[PDB]
Amino acid sequence: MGKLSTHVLDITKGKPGVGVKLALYAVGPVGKTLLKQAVTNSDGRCDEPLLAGEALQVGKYELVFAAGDYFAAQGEQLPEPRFVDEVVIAFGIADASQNYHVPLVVSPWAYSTYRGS
Amino acid sequence: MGKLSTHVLDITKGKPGVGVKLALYAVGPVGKTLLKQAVTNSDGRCDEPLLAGEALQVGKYELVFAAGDYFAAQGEQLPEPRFVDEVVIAFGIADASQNYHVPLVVSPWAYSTYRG
Amino acid sequence: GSHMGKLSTHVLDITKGKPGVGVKLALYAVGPVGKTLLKQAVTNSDGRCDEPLLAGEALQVGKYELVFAAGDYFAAQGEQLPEPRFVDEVVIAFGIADASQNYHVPLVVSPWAYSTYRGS
Amino acid sequence: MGKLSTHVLDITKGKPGVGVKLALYAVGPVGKTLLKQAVTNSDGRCDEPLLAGEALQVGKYELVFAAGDYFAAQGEQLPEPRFVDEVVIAFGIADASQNYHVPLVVSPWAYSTYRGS
Repeated sequence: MGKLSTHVLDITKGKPGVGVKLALYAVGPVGKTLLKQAVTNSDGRCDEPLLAGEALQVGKYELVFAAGDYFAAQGEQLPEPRFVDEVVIAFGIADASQNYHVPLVVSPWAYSTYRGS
Repeated sequence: MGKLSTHVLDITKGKPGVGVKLALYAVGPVGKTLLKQAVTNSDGRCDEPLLAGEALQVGKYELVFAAGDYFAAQGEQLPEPRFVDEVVIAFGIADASQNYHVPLVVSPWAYSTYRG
Repeated sequence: GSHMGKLSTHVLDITKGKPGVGVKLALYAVGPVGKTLLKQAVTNSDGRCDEPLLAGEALQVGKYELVFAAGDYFAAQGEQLPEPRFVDEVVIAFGIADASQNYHVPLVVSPWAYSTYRGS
Repeated sequence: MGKLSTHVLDITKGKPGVGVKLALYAVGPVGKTLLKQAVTNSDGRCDEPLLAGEALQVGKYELVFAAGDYFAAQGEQLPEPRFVDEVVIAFGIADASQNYHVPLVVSPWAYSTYRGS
């Protein structure tokens, strides 16, 4: 069974992003539907897969990371609106049998994502 | 006076992303407002800045890159829905007097962005 | 020396969205007396190494270089690129300051770009 | 005709890396040859191209950046040896007629490069 997972990495300290609030949305033609909310654990991942089994369906999604609140909780005092506040990763799942690992490699001034393994 | 600019780089071929359609949005409490549509030129940039002068205001923004259409137009046939289709780059501008360069370094399976 | 640390890597092919399978690599220690070859490996079907590159008492404080034969990998995948390839052997130099901790240094690579970081 | 250039970006503050010392080497079968030593300017670039005209030839090169020294001068207090100290970017130039722009997007715990434009 394919599963959707994520991983937040803080490249300002080379450490997992701990406590990063995130939300998963299913995206359709008329609107978006919240599927799940989660908080990254001590390894920067989620204790449970964001989607697994029959819940992982072919479609379009959005992973929204509260990266700005995280860096503010780490002591960063940045002028608002921060350049990196809520990071929105829009992506599509075309094959429900394959795993989809969509991490976030983020600083207050940069971020990158990819389809990992 | 500050200006907003972007730049698209295709890392499957090490060339600028040419012909990438763009849509810039201001994001507020009640919703989003379309500010500008544009297309990347032969250098993967815009002939005019996305925002400049008084049009560059303090606030939240969303710069959407029609990257999936670009890679489909380059011959890359990929099953639907594509992992990289419309790339949403949400960011904030805290100082209207500064230049903000928000490029995109993109493949069909990865993208990166940063404040340049 | 500590027994608890381990050096690892992970090759991700972002032209395919798949792990880089069959990529040859070598680990070097780098110091004032030169570079010392420590291990050669080939990435498995998950783009990782079946055995750790360095771990435990063999994992020591100092400078290191991981060398990825990215150019041969992409050539083996059908990419026809004029030589010398822009991305051929990728050299990731990095330092290890605490021998008891784990260091995961992955490679996110295309024939025209790559990135690396200290992961978890 | 072709020109080789670079650009250092500090993604910990969202600013160009200013004062970054660098060195360009040619890489051949019998050893490496220093081509140029330079320092980034206020825009994180070099006032002159690293290689231009007849100096730009087909072959392998290495750009070495003293990134760790730069982060020390910016106040970052990291144990030694730093995870990121001297960043080595090995790359090959196949067509001396084309411009090659090879930037460095770096934090003390991450870096990326690409064939830019």
